Amino acid sequence: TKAGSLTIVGTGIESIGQMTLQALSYIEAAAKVFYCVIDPATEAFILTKNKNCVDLFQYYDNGKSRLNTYTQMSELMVREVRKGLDVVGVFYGHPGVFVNPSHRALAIAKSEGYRARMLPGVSAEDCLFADLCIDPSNPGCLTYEASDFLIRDRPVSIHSHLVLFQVGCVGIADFNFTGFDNNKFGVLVDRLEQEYGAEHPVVHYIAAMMPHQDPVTDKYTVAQLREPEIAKRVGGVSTFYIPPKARKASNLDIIRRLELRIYPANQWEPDVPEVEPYRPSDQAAIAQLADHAPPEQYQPLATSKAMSDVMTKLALDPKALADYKADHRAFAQSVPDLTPQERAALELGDSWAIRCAMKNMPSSLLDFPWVIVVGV
Amino acid sequence: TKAGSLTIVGTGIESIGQMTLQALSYIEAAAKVFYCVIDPATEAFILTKNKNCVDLFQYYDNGKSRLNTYTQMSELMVREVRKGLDVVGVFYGHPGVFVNPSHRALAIAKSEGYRARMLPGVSAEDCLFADLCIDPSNPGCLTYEASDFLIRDRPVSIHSHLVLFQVGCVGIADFNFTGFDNNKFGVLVDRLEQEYGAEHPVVHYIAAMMPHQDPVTDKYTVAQLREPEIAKRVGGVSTFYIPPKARKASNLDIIRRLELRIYPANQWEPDVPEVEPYRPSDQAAIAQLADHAPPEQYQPLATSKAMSDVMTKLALDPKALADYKADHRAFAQSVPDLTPQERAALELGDSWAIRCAMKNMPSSLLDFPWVIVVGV
Ligand SMILES: Nc1ncnc2c1ncn2[C@@H]1O[C@H](C[C@@H](N)CC[C@H](N)C(=O)O)[C@@H](O)[C@H]1O
Ligand SMILES: Nc1ncnc2c1ncn2[C@@H]1O[C@H](C[C@@H](N)CC[C@H](N)C(=O)O)[C@@H](O)[C@H]1O
Repeated sequence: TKAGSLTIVGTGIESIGQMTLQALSYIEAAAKVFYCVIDPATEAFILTKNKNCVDLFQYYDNGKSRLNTYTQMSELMVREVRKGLDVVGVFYGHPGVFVNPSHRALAIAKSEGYRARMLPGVSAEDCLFADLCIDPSNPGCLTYEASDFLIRDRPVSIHSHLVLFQVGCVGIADFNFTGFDNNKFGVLVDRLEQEYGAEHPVVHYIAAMMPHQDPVTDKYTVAQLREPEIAKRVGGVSTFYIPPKARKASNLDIIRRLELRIYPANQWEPDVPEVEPYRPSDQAAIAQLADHAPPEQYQPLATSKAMSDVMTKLALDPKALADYKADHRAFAQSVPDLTPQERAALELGDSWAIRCAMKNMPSSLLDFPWVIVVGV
Repeated sequence: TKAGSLTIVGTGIESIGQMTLQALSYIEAAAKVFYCVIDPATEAFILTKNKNCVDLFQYYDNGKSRLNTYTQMSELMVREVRKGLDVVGVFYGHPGVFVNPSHRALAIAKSEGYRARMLPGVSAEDCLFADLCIDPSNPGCLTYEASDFLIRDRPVSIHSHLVLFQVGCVGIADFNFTGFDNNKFGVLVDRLEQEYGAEHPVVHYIAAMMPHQDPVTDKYTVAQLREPEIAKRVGGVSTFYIPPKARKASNLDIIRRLELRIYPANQWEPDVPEVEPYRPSDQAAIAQLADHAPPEQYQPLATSKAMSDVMTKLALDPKALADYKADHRAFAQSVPDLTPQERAALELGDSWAIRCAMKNMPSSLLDFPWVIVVGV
């Protein structure tokens, strides 16, 4: 192994709260931290968690090519891992969703034979689903960088979700601290008008970045986007959501090969029918709650404090994880108050072992996770 | 206002660590918690954080329609909010990404005039980007439910990312505790063979669910998926990633209207060229680091412990947030050790105010966030 490592983590979109527990812990454990966040509470929070932090935001500048900024961000990180330190990069939202420097820095680090990992985080698209009450599954989701969408004239699906990032800097390769002059926005408004028509809805989406703020979820027509006062509101943290125009009919060849509207309807879709919550199926399913008992093959949790504790520290304590990863058996034996089954399950590391150790597994089942929460 | 509320939060995919700080805090604050998670460490962790929890997983059953399960899950939650309690639903990953019961339960609750919110979380798609080292921006991302993809014969873009959820239960509307017999998987393998050809790569992706485990990132050909031993490995937590076959050429009409390969290349793309990290642009940008000083319009953090504290509790303490949301001024005045500017910025709640209170704003700038981290 070569000394030094790079881990890139996210903070989520909304200030502090949308940081994951493993992001925070890796930040605490890092030798050097490099961060690029928008809001200052998040920044100040980060600075309390590690002493050796560097704000990457200072490598932006007026008129300066973002590509140069990204090279610089990524070089600054890889330099400290060549020195043998464990360095953590931090980017708002999800650190790999519309982010050049993370992918760049990890790819460089792995080519030189350093351990490199990205930990996922809550993206602005994630926030979009939550705030606009839509699900990517229904009826599919297409996601593009607004400029890339235009330059490679990427195809659109009228019967699916369309999400467009960086609508506030169409064609702009550089930066400005007072914001962009998004003067080529009308080119995008032309493209959407072509594909969706002038009265198709467009949702201007900006997720709250502070806990007390409401998101922006404003609905305009495509034509409205050309109005100067409306386009003015589109900025650097603007995302567009373009709902489907219609529902696509089901294929009859396929339904037969497989031998075969869910509430609620997508409210942003223009001509949605009202969908009923309590149809007969729903009525019947609900009546069954009265006498409902857990199926035979259901596995109730049956664990101990010692076991839940050790499984928590493995997830929250990167040091504990490193010891366990180095030797399952030695680690297992040294953790106190474990039953022989708990201690055995840690020794294997097996998902099955750990489920059997932590759950009251029924005989039927004994002789593999299955939790599907969407149906089409 | 009507008493009672519903908040749906996520736990992320990897056990405990991928839960966000605001998810955890709402779980702690809730009157009643209903959860649907895969792994038992996450479950046990949740049970330590609130006393009144109900496992929703017991409303699945062999042969039982998932739609009935989802109606039941959602009804159980809305029932407790009709009783006037503040109830939190918990679903693994992102609670609104391929999840019927969350959207269903919130839509019912809002139609009856109860406060209803979804908080986003780390999806399996989020984990995919991180583990497979890809970025949705480059070169766009299409995401479908595998059965929906077939039934509505949804169009594919050969020049973009394709992500397919629920590849392990093609056409299966029901549940089984010992896993699905995914016997109509060959229908999907036919569709992919049609659109991509028999030697196009397909990545079988399963994110580690436990901190010590490695993800599955196995690359098969489309033809290989028909081999019984290979299709056997596809399960309930399987996702497919289908890379682009080629790069789409740039539109010349559009580049002119806008008056106009980034390292690293997508390693899963079949015929990728090798991309250079240190081209001249990169060389030059890096040399500028030696004499680099923060631009004039850069705003260094300049805050106080009292201010960072209060901004942290607003994000981590839903009670503190509720008081602040009820009256900015009263709340601001009652928090100790705030400077007049800090205390004034809280009073307004304004993003600008709070940035000015927490950062040393340069004169130039004084007279609006802009943090774009991808370039095309
Ligand atoms: N608060 C927000 N609301 C909506 N979209 C946002 C927000 N912040 C960032 N974005 C989107 O993300 C783009 C900036 C990206 N370079 C970074 C995205 C970030 N990594 C994420 O996880 O979402 C912006 O142009 C927006 O399209
Ligand atoms: N560990 C995992 N690795 C890869 N994909 C997964 C994993 N767990 C769940 N999934 C995907 O999610 C589907 C189940 C969905 N109903 C729930 C998705 C979940 N809400 C999320 O945020 O990803 C599975 O069929 C997979 O396609």
